[PDB]
Amino acid sequence: RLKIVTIHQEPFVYVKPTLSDGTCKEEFTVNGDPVKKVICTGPNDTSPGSPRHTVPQCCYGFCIDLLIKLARTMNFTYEVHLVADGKFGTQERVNNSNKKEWNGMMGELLSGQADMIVAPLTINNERAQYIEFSKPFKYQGLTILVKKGTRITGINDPRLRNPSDKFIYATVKQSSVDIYFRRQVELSTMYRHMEKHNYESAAEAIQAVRDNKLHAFIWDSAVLEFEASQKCDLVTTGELFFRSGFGIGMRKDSPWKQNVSLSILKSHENGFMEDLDKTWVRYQECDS
Ligand SMILES: N[C@H](CNC(=O)C1=[SH]CC=C1)C(=O)O
Repeated sequence: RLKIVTIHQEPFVYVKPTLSDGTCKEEFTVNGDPVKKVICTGPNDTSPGSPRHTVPQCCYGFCIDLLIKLARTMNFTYEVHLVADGKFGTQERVNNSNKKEWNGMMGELLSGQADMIVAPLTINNERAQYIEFSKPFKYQGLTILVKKGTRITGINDPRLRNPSDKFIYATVKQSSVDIYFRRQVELSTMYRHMEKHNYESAAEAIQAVRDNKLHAFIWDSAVLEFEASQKCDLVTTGELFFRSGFGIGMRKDSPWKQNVSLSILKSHENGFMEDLDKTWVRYQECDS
């Protein structure tokens, strides 16, 4: 039985409590089909001061449908959990030493706490030095989420390039976004500004934009375009930049990689990815 690690990230992975009987609420898509739900164990409270408890929860969304299809096609059983520290994964010095380790889903894959990462996980060369990716199951990039009305053109807008205190922008801590900004000498002062204000999760950042506590949120277009399309008060702005895919993550020289990539190819070829899009990404008007 493979250990799948994932992360909360709508519309790819919804996370809800079980009902009182430990089951998952019966729900249907806009088209009347049952929403497929898997049990995922993970933390159910990330509020500072409250005790962390790992409990069974209900998971569903684009990546969960994708998982179910992979499991069927490649004849494997699995169990899903949510990444313990809440993070995608960056490489950090451990224990105040010069030794480095990966946190987030990257760390769990490398340590053996997971066998496969099934998540909106960005494919980049930094990560590919340590793990293997499938071919992209989705092609996307970064964009910028703002409140409707906000006068920002893109990543090259002077308000971003020349930051003051009167316009706060941020991304999510311990994602690959800070790495990409740090990997160009041009974008240095943006990275330095963001590090001061970054959020523990996308959901918190998004909420902060809604609540006028964050002016601009730099994040995956596949998530932000959904969020902005779901919430009439929120918009995206600017051209996509740092175009890149989402992939399945596996350890180096994994015997799963080739067949995972083959499954994803088939899904691109036969309309399955577009069906997922029509189920999870584009299906109705904004209703927050
Ligand atoms: N998908 C998340 C967040 N997105 C990213 O880091 C990036 S960097 C360049 C393009 C997308 C992740 O895997 O950490």
